[PDB]
Amino acid sequence: EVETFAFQAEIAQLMSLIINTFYSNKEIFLRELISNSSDALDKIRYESLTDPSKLDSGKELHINLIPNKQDRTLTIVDTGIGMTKADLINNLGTIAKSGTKAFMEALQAGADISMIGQFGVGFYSAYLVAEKVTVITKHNDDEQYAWESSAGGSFTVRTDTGEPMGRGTKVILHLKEDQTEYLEERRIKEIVKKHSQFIGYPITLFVE
Ligand SMILES: Cc1ccc(Sc2cc(C(=O)N3Cc4ccccc4C3)ccc2O)cc1C
Repeated sequence: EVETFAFQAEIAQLMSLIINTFYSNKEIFLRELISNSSDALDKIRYESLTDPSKLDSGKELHINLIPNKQDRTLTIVDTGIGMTKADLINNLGTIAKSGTKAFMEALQAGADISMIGQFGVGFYSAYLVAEKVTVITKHNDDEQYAWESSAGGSFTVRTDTGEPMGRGTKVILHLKEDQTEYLEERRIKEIVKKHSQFIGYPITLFVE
């Protein structure tokens, strides 16, 4: 059973701006998603210090980048704390509202789209390169969920019956047809070294 939700108006406006504005420096999406993975990994590691059983769902803390040219997907997998249903359908949108308004106002003051992560809404930079984003996520003591959106003001959430993840988040970027450079080994490596050089978890770039 699939539930369909409306983005809050401010977040829909942000996604439209990301999709419609001319902006050539699209590669920043990868830094923003890796940063989110790193923050999620930080949090499970921190919480496991007072409750070690939180690592029963998996002790390894890492980030994997997986291109698939046949499916035209770039997938980013981490074993961080994951997201609850409440995060997905209600609570993260509430935090995104204030960040979006601030980011909007910064853009009119002369800020650049690459600063999106300073306003806590860097995830939506995925829409610089993806026509559809599918997010599989598993938080301890909650179900595995699949979040999905092709923008247009709505997203879906369902309980996911695919391959169990144990714990963490998997962001599946269905790339636009003119954005397949982000499937190339040399290009991904270039971007990670330039923008994500000091991330404190092993990042593995899969090849095909
Ligand atoms: C709603 C939403 C928000 C971010 C993303 S992208 C995204 C989210 C996560 C995740 O599970 N997090 C992020 C974070 C930072 C701090 C603390 C805890 C947690 C949990 C990890 C990697 C990502 O690339 C996707 C969606 C669907």
